[PDB]
Amino acid sequence: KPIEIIGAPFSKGQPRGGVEKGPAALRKAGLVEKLKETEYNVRDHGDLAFVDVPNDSPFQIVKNPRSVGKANEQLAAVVAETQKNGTISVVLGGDNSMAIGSISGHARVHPDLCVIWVDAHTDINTPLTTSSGNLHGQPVAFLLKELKGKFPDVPGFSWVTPCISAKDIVYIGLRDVDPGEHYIIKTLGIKYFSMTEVDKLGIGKVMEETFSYLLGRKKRPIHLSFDVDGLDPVFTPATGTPVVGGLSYREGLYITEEIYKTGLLSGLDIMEVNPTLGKTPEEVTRTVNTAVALTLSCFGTKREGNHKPETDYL
Amino acid sequence: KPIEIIGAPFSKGQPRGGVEKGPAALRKAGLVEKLKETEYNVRDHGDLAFVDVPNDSPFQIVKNPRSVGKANEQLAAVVAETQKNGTISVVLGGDNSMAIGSISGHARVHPDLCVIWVDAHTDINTPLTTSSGNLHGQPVAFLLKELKGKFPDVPGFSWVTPCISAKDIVYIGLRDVDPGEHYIIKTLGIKYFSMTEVDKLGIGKVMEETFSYLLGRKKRPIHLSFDVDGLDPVFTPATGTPVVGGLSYREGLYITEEIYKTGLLSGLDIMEVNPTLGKTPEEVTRTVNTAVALTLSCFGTKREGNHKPETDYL
Amino acid sequence: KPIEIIGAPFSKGQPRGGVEKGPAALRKAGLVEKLKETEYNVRDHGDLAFVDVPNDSPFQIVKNPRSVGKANEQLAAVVAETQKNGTISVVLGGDNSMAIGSISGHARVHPDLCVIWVDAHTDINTPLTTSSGNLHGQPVAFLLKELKGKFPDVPGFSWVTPCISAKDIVYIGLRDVDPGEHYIIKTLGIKYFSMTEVDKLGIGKVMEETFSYLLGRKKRPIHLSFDVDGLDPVFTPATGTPVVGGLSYREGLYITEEIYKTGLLSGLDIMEVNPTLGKTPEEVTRTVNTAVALTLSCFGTKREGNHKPETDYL
Ligand SMILES: [Mn+2]
Ligand SMILES: [Mn+2]
Ligand SMILES: [Mn+2]
Ligand SMILES: [Mn+2]
Ligand SMILES: [Mn+2]
Ligand SMILES: [Mn+2]
Repeated sequence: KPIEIIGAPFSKGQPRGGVEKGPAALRKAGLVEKLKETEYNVRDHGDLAFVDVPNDSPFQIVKNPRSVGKANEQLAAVVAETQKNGTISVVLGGDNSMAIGSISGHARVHPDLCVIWVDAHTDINTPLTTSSGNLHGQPVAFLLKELKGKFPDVPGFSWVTPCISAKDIVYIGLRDVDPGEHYIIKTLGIKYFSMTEVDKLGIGKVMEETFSYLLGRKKRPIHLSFDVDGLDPVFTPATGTPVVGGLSYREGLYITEEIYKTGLLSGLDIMEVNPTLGKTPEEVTRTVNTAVALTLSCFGTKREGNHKPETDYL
Repeated sequence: KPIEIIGAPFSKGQPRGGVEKGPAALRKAGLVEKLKETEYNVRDHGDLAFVDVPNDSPFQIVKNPRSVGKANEQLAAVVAETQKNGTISVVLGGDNSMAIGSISGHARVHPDLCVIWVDAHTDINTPLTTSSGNLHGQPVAFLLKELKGKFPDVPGFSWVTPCISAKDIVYIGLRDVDPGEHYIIKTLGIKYFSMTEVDKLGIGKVMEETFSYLLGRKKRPIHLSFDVDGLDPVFTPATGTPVVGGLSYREGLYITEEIYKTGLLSGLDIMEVNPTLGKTPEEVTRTVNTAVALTLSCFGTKREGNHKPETDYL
Repeated sequence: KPIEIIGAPFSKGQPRGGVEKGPAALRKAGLVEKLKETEYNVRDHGDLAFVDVPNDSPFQIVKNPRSVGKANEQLAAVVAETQKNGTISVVLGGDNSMAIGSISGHARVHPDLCVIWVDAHTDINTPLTTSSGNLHGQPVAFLLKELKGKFPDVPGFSWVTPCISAKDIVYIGLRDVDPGEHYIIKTLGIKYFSMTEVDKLGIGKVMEETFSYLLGRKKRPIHLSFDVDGLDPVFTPATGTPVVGGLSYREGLYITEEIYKTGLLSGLDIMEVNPTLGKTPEEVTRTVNTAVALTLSCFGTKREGNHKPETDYL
């Protein structure tokens, strides 16, 4: 299968500059060279150039609505184009708002896809529930078909068309949810595994259940959106919103290993890696490294070892 | 339900001064302001003033028997008074010897209560088994009805009346027990889950079993005595006796989340937080913070999120 | 049962000097004095003196073949001698190459023994698969009967005689395996539990299964070879090849506790503790300490507590 890496150096989805440096950091750490050594064909598309919208005035509380809106429409066009050529897309964030474009362009080709969202946050705040106007916490609000018409039309997002429903998305790692958000997921009935559920069942049971829930009936493509702040701050500290009590390096790799074994991975997002939020040069390498490990794991790398087929090592 | 915080700035239960600063540290971190934001009514009673007994001579090996004895009789009177007004009591330690008063005053109103003890130690050393004379490691020895008359009468504790039996107390987190103690719990048959049991069954199974064991038949009030050194030193380092291989931040929050879901929480002790034993200013904030989190969790705060009933966030 | 500690201050199995200091560090930390306080009889044999072979030229890629070969033949003679006197042997590494002699001498008395290998590596590289010539990553290649004749005869190992087969060895903790190695274990069908298997089943299930696999039919002696780098670098950092995502202090103590409960422990290796690779004096004490804890756990020490039989502590 072919792989294409698409860099999205965007940070207008939140107040913390530096996230747009994520893609460069992940390459510097050799992400693309390490993927070539797997069983997949890899091509690096490069970084999209995002045009900054002049006089992008705030729409009520939301900030940079036109800049974030345009950025995502441009990304969505690239993802669909590549998805079309029969290739698995790999999106390197900046901030989580880029999830809008990524999933949108993906669904245009595979409208029957399912989303697995690993994050410490649900990011399902609408333009009216948000205490802040940062769009990195509203990504899933622009994608749900059960939320369409539940909030005004934001300047720059007219092109967006709800592509997935509450029943097509499972959350793993939740531990810092806002009131309005916890309301939306209880109301719409979204399947989720917060940290208490992981603690209760174990990572194994969790993955065994998210699959039967999504792939139980039909076998459809999988889009994995991975917010680096889903793992515990001790593992991925260089991020804008770290929260204690997260998934461990081991649990993170287990998820991806199980997702690889399905053979259905079609889309991937490595979001929120902010190289500038490292307290020490090493806290940044730690973050960059585990993110790289999570991507290599998604494409074949196992902890038990790997060896080439038809080669007699003895 | 109403909540009342009672501060017990006492440290005579052991040689390490500084524990009496625990209550002040927990307030400074905003414990009381954060509880008001829950669904409970909160009132801060303040800190009890403990009269130091002059010429409090050692009773054989035990130290400060009259000072610790008086301190606890004074606490027991406050707890019963507040328990009486139909309020859940929240005791902020100093040292673990204050468990005596806390549980005593509690049982006077609810003689049919059960105790869940989270700690790395059993603290069931009697005045004769103790290698040290510190009374913070003898709290549960003054409360058991199966131990009454098994050790002389210590000056200052004549008012104490055994209020619970071996079958009414479950230990979770045990990993540093003395020989004499491990004997007393095997003899009296106390239900316990040491770290090996947690590792074997998982935090979920552990809680599922402590409940059926205690609440299986009758539904009685629950008294949670939480010794901060039950969590691993990496999470709660500012304590007098840290021991590697403890419960994790996640497991700690799971316990309380399950205890909240019962609706039976009637008493609470946050013991052994010693602000002065922090190697760095941050090791102390880490300890204070997780302790605060454990108390908010006990009263409704969930990791999956919380939202106010009857409010339409959409 | 009697115990005999044998020190193997050897480091020729790899490029990192300092490992030969392991045995001294573990004694300094009081390993022998703490074992005497258990229910076992302990005798300290001392450290073997290893003669350095002059002009020990490299055999193709392998380094120090004659020095490592001789060292192990000398160790195997001591282990068999002591095993013969009906005593459990305890080998204190240097490097993992000393596993050759240790297991060899052991099997000479108990040819029906089984091996439990706790390590982050399989160390089953043959003289032809190794990317490096270091023999610490080839120990298991000189012991398997299914590999005999699959690689030339290395100078210094003519005395070695394959003593165990693929079906008699279980690996726990794998997470950094070379291609050729992962090939050998898939081909020969070696039973293993890498980190993903531990994550999936839990330490309890893992131990429950390694036992039924090995002791299911016949009850045979157990040889536990423990490579300190099997535990996560946060617990045992002073080692030549640390790898993130390992077993925890708790899991490590659980394994040994279960192994003790079998009553079949006959051999023990505490390998790869390198006192000189500590970044700080404390990273070395942390390593030394957990290793000491693992050995005391192997011989009776439980986390739930221990008390002497026939003594009435009340
Ligand atoms: Mn997030
Ligand atoms: Mn997110
Ligand atoms: Mn205590
Ligand atoms: Mn304690
Ligand atoms: Mn090894
Ligand atoms: Mn190793």
